[PDB]
Amino acid sequence: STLPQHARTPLIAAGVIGGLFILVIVGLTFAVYVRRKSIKKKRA
Amino acid sequence: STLPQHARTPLIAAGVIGGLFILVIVGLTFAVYVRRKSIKKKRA
Repeated sequence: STLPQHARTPLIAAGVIGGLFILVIVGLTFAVYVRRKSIKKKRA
Repeated sequence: STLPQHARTPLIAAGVIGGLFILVIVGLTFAVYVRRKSIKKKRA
């Protein structure tokens, strides 16, 4: 019915933040894990 | 600082939901995009 004190947009905010942050870790984790394999691998 | 009228746990909730949902799409999108490449490729 009524509204809280000063609820701007926490719900939605957290939503976009979670998806981004979560993706930041996973994404980087992938690019990092792979890089660990590349270490000046000579091949003639 | 304080809490709204009666908000159980929307903030945190949305957080976990976003990361999961967002991950669901991205994850599947990857497994799907790749599958599009595999079309019963015979190799003897």
